[PDB]
Amino acid sequence: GVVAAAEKTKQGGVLYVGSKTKEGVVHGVATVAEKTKEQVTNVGGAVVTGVTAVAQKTVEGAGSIAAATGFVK
Amino acid sequence: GVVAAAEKTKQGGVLYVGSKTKEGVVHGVATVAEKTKEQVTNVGGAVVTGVTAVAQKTVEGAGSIAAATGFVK
Amino acid sequence: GVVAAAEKTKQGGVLYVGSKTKEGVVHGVATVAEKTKEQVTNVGGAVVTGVTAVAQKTVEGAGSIAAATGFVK
Amino acid sequence: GVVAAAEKTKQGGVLYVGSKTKEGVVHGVATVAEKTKEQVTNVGGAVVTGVTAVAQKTVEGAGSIAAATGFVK
Amino acid sequence: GVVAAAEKTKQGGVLYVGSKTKEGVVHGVATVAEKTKEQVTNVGGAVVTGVTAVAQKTVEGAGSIAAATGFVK
Amino acid sequence: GVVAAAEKTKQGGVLYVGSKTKEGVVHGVATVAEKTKEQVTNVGGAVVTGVTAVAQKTVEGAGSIAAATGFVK
Amino acid sequence: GVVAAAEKTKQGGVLYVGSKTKEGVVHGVATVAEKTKEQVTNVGGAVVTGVTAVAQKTVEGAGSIAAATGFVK
Amino acid sequence: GVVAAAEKTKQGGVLYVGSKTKEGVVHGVATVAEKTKEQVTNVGGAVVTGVTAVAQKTVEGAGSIAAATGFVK
Amino acid sequence: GVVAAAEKTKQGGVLYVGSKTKEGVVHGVATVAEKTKEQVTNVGGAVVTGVTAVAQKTVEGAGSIAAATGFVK
Amino acid sequence: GVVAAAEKTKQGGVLYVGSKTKEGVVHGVATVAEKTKEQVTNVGGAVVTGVTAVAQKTVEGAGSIAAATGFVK
Amino acid sequence: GVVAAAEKTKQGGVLYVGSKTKEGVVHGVATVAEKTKEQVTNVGGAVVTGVTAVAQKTVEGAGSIAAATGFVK
Amino acid sequence: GVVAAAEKTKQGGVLYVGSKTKEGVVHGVATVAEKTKEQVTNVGGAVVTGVTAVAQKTVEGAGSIAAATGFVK
Repeated sequence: GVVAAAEKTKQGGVLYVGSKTKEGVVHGVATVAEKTKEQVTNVGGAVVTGVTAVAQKTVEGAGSIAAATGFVK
Repeated sequence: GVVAAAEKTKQGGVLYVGSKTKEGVVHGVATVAEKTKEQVTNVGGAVVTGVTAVAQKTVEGAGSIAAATGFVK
Repeated sequence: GVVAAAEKTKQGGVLYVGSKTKEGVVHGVATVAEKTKEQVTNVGGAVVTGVTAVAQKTVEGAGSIAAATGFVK
Repeated sequence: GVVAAAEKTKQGGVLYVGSKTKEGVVHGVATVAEKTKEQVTNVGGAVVTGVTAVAQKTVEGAGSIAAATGFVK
Repeated sequence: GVVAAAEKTKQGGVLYVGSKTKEGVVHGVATVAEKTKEQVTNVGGAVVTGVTAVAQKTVEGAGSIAAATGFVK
Repeated sequence: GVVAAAEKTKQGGVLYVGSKTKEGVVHGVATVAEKTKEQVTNVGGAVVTGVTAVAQKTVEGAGSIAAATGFVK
Repeated sequence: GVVAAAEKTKQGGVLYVGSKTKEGVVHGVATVAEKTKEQVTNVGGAVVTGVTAVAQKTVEGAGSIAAATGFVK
Repeated sequence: GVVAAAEKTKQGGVLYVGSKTKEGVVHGVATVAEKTKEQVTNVGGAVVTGVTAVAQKTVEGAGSIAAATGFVK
Repeated sequence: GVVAAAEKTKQGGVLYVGSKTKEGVVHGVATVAEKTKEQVTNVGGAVVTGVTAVAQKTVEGAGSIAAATGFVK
Repeated sequence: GVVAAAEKTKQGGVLYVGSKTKEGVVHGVATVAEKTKEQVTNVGGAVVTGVTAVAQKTVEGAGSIAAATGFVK
Repeated sequence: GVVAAAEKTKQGGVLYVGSKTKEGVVHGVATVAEKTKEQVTNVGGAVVTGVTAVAQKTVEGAGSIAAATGFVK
Repeated sequence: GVVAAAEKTKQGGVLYVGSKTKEGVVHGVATVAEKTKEQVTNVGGAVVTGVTAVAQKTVEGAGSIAAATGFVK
């Protein structure tokens, strides 16, 4: 029994990034496996991958994740 | 039994990014596997992948993910 | 039994990106597998993939994902 | 038993992107597999793939995804 | 029995980053395994991976994660 | 029985980073294993990985993680 | 007084080149100048310019070059 | 007074090159100048310029170059 | 008074090169100058410029160069 | 008075090179100057410039160079 | 008075080089000067410049160089 | 009065080099000067410059160099 819920209610900066680079290799949420059974990936928020990665005010409300795996019984 | 719910109710910046690069290789939510049974990917939020990746005020309301996997019984 | 629901109710910036690059290779939500049974991909939010990837105010209401996989019994 | 629902009710920016590049290869939601049984892809939100990918105010209401896979019994 | 909940209610900076680099290799949430059974990755907050990674005011409300794995009985 | 909850309610800087480098290799939350059973990764907060990694005012509200693993009985 | 002379009298190999490349820029006998008076180029032999440049038994007889420049008196 | 002469009289190999490269920039006999008077280039032999440059038995007879420059008197 | 002469008279190998590279910049007989009077370049022999440069049995007979420059008197 | 002469008379190997590299910058006979009068370059022999530079049995006969410069009187 | 002469008369190896490198910068016969009068470069022999530089049996006969510079009188 | 002469008359090895390196900077016959009058460079023999520099049986006959500089009188 997997349940989830969320509720958001609303009754209503000179950021500078300078990047100079060469030969960038970036892996973000790599999951490397061999001879498994189950692989689960739940993303309820920001995943910002780059060579330049800027996030501003991104994840600002009511997140919920519910996971259940296996249960051989 | 997998249930989910969400509710959003509304009763109603000189950001600068400069990027100079060469030869960019970016993997974001890579999931590499061999000889599995089940692979699940739930994205309820931002996945921003790039060489330049900018996210502003992205995920701002009422997210919900419910996953159940396996259950051999 | 897989159920989901969502409800949104409404009773109603000098962002600059400069990119100079060469030879960009970007993989976003790659899922590489071999000899599996089941592969599920649910996208209820933003997936922004690029060499330049800009997201502004993207995912701002009432998301819901419900997944169930397997159940051999 | 797979059910879903959604309800949206409404009782009613000098963004700049400059891109200069060469030889861009971009894969967005690639799912590579071999010798499987089932492959499911549900997109209820934005999938923005490019060399330049800009998303503004995209996914702003009442999303719902319900998936069930397998069930050998 | 896996349950989760979250509630957010609202009744309502000269940051400078200069980066000069060469040959950057970055792995963020790598999980390398062999001959397993189960792999679970729940992201309810920020995962910012880059060569330059800037996060400002990112995760500012009502996060909840509930996970259960195994249960051979 | 795994439960979680969170509630956020709101009734309402000349930072400088200069980086010059060469050949940066960064691993953030690497988890390397062999011949396991279960691998769980719950991220409810910031994971900022880079060669330059700046976080400002990131995780400022109502986090909750509940995990249960094993239970052979 | 510029004189030249030449006389040739005749009283009568598993070479392998493999080249694999990308983005080749080759300048051979470039002579870049500004605000000059005189520019002389005498070629009495081989000038072999390429990305792959193979010369075999090329310049095998009786070369002569005589040059005189200037002489303001 | 510039004189030259040459006389050739004739009274009559598993070489392997393997090249794999990327982004080759080659300048051979570059002569860069500014605000000069005289520029002389005499080539009586091999000039082999390339990314792969192979010369075999090239310059095998009777070369002669005679140059005189200036002589303001 | 510039004179030259040459005379050639004739009364009549498992070389292996393997090159694997990336980003090669090669300058051979560069002569960089500013505010000069005279520039002379006499080539009576091999000039082999490349990323891979192989010369075999190249300059095998009777070379002669005679140069005179200046002579303001 | 500049004279030269040469005379050649003829009365008639498992070399292995393996190169693996990256980012090669090679200058061979660079002559950098500013505010000069005279620049002379006489090449009567081998000039082999490369990232891989192999010369075998190259300069095997009768070389002669005669140069005179200046002579203001 | 500059004279030169040469005479060659003819009355008629498991060398292994293995190189593995990265970021090679090589200057061979660099001559850097400022505010001069005269610059002379006579090459009558081998100049082998590289990252890998192999010379075998190169300069084996009858070399002669005669230079005279200055002579203000 | 500058004279030179040379005469060559002919009346007729498991060498192993293994190099593994990183970041090599090599200057061979550098001549750095400022506010001079005369610069002379005579090469009648081998100049082998590299990161790996192998010379075998190179300079084996009849070399001669004669230089005269200055002579203000």
